[PDB]
Amino acid sequence: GTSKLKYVLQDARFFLIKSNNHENVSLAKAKGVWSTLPVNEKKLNLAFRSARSVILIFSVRESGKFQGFARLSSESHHGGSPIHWVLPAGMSAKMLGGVFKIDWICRRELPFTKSAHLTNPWNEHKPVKIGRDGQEIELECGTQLCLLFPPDESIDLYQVIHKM
Ligand SMILES: Cc1[nH]c(=O)nc(-c2ccccc2)c1[N+](=O)[O-]
Repeated sequence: GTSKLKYVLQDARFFLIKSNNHENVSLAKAKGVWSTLPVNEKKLNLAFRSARSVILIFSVRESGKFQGFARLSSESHHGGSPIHWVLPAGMSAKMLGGVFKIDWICRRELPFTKSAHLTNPWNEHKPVKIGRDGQEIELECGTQLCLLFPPDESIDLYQVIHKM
């Protein structure tokens, strides 16, 4: 069912993560990590101290879908094992901030066609699929969007709850 999920999402904060390629989301799903540019890193560290759960919702551009969502389990840190992100043209790994540890809650995809009824008050009430990398999603919109995903029966939320 969906009860433990609703418990994890209670009073959470939600951020949209836009990636240019599937490889970076695959690395994030395998390694339980994400790294963002410093502008977003500062927002996510502030958010992590501010709320009981901070949720990242991932979408690969041109895919027409979200690829899943995850919960920050740490503030960002530096000096860990290198991660071979696939960067946009002209970019270098040094442009990134630190690395956040994340616990995946759903590794399943959700097509944008299923979230067309959801708009984000923090982005001019544009459909929730629309937003820059790092756009915050308001609480109610973010909760309903997460509840739309197919349940990921491979994940035990008992473990996630046991870090809140
Ligand atoms: C994974 C990730 N996350 C992020 O917030 N930003 C980027 C990016 C964008 C331009 C230059 C360097 C990085 C990457 N990336 O590996 O392409």
